[PDB]
Amino acid sequence: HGGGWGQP
Repeated sequence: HGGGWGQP
């Protein structure tokens, strides 16, 4: 995770 985008 990390916001709601590529990270998760």
